[PDB]
Amino acid sequence: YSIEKLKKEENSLAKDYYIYRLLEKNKISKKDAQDLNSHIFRYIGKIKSELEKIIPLKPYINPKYAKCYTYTANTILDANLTCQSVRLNSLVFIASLNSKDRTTLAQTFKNQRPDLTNLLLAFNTSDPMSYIVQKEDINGFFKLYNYSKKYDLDLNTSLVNKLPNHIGFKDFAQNIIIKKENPKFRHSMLEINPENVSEDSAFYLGVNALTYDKTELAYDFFKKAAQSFKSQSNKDNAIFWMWLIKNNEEDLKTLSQSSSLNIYSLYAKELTNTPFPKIESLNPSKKKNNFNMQDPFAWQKINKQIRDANASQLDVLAKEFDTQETLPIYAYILERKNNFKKHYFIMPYYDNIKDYNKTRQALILAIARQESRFIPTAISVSYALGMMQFMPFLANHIGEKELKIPNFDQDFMFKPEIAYYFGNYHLNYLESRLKSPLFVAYAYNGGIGFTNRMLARNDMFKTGKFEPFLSMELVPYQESRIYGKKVLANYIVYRHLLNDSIKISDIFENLIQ
Ligand SMILES: CC(=O)N[C@H]1[C@H](Oc2ccc([N+](=O)[O-])cc2)O[C@H](CO)[C@@H](O[C@@H]2O[C@H](CO)[C@@H](O)[C@H](O)[C@H]2NC(C)=O)[C@@H]1O
Repeated sequence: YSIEKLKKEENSLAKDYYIYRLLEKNKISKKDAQDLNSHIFRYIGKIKSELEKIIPLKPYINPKYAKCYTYTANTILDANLTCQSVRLNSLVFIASLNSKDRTTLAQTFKNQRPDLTNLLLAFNTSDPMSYIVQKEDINGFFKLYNYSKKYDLDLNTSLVNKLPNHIGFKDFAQNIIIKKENPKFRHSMLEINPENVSEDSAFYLGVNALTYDKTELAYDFFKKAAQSFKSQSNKDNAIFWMWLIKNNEEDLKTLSQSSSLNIYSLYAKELTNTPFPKIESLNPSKKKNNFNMQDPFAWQKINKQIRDANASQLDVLAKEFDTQETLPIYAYILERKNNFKKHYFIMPYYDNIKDYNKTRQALILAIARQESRFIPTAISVSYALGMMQFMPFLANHIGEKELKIPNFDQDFMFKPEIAYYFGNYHLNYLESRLKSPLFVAYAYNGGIGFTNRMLARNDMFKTGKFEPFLSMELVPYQESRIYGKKVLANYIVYRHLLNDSIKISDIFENLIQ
């Protein structure tokens, strides 16, 4: 498709993908590129940097403050007061000033903007963080953290219990706990009252407490997380930790009876001799409809409809897509419809995998459910493609260099036979080196380099009181941490559906090296 034809489609990730393909092949002229940011659904990452090699963006500085941006650190004392305060939003600008001018400006702003006064006078010391911490200036603290992660200091009980009220807190807590940085910040966050935190923050503070073997504080944080989490899946994760720490059998019972299917509820069910959860059986009698499952633009449009449909319209759409050809769309609608409460684990295009052994079938299906929900023309915000969500680079390496498919194009990843074939091929490479389906999942999503580096550490997936569960909470990329948990559940389930059951307890035993 030419640019003129793309311009006629609605804005979507598929349209972006195809504009991106033109850009990377140098087929977009400077003239085509004029009206073009208005044609881009999500102007972020590679499509933006590529478009900006043809047409840089001047923007942006707001017309009201333009004069403020004609001053430098050497002339900021000649700027009016508004201009001074605007430029002092930047800590780099503050760091750049000389100390005499930080004193002058600190006094200028003492009454009206003591937040600026504190940062100015902080930067006249050899440790701005320590100055800010002594004032208990909370906004100042997060501005400094964002300017530099390298500041690290012990924080008293009063100060740390103020940090959770700021929007920055959640990312701050997660970042330092998962990356094992800022040891003094980390230790200090043991004294946060569980009453002052909730949800993810409370959960991460529970993980923090375990790293210091404060099992009682950890319980209290996880319990607060369990009570406040919005998602049943996250709640189950929190209850699991409550159980593992204190072993109250009401916690395990509550976890075993969860309506969310996840590794924690699965494991609880196995520990209590509770039956495997019920899996819906979708078998439409109708064989096809009008819909093109190979048209990525048609998927973008129907997906927008489904995500915007009221309860009543989802019923109309469920009926229309209740065919064998559109089974992945049927199941997507039903999963959307029933409030994430019935369990849908379909096996589409099964002919292409029925010859692999059943364990391999289940790993493939497990990956595809998380990657795409089996939508053949699925496209990610990073333009990973098809049911198995291959990055174009790897798709081209396998397709052209390794398998020498004649006239290979990366869009072949939109074909189920290709998606499953390449997925099998890549999963053999990963599994040969990693063994565990959990490790394979991490490597599939985040790369084998990152996975090998995690497994080479002394403190990850080794022996320990709370292993391997603790390690699974400390996987350094969030996306991959979540992905692995999800794919592993899927794997258990599909192994069960294929009459190739395994106990999730055996999977967990094999994670400890
Ligand atoms: C919270 C959660 O798990 N969300 C997932 C979502 O889950 C549901 C979807 C619909 C319904 N529904 O209809 O109710 C219910 C749940 O499915 C997406 C696939 O469609 C997953 O996207 C994929 O994420 C991968 C990393 O995990 C990434 O490698 C893939 O490139 C990416 N694929 C796409 C097309 O961008 C989401 O993460």
